Amino acid sequence: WSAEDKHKEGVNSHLWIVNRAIDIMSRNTTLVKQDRVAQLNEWRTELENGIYAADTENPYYDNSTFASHFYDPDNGKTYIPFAKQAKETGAKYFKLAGESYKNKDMKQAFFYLGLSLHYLGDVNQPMHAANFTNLSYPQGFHSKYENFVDTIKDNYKVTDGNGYWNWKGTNPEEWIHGAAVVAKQDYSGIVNDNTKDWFVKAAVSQEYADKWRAEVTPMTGKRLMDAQRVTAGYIQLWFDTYG
Ligand SMILES: [Zn+2]
Ligand SMILES: [Zn+2]
Ligand SMILES: [Zn+2]
Repeated sequence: WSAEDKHKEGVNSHLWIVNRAIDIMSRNTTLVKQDRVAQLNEWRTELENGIYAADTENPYYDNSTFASHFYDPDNGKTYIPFAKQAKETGAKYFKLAGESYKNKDMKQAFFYLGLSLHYLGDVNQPMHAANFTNLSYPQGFHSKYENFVDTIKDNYKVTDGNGYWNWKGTNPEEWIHGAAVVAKQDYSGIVNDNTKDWFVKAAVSQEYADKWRAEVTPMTGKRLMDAQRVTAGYIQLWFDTYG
């Protein structure tokens, strides 16, 4: 997903997902300790720095190849042979964040938490879970899709307090892997012969431009909502583990 702006949701689908996940936690009055949300907000600058750093600097964005932002659950690999993937990377920062948190280094903690949440968010993007890059056929579709997502994401907010609490075990890798599995299952709802043909025709046809966008909207809605619920449960796990 996009993360074009550091502290605004406008063109930062990642921040939006996290914010909506936090809202889910706030809406839950039965199992969530609201002081957790208070801490996330207290150290929001650092949290957001982390979410934004993933796509903008080393080592997080792997020299602009973003290799660590992909993870295919069936073979456990990213799109570049031998490169680190999103499961191990997201878990890495989940733990670093936790250790810092326990050592009372809050800025370090939430900065790393932000990074981890970013990686978890990415595996929820079907293309990231299927190693479909902006270079994959049809080339350019990946970027155009994520930009389009920002224009409609606000129409898919989860409005209840039902995050996926204890969705997977205590291992963050299981959560990242699990989210990727579901995302890959939904891949064909975004990338298929129809969307590929229409995207290509969009080059010289406004009709087809609106066509593929409409076509990928329903599944995009599903992915955004799933991403919010999973992220909410992941954050809850983090606090349960290190708090
Ligand atoms: Zn992303
Ligand atoms: Zn992407
Ligand atoms: Zn990313």
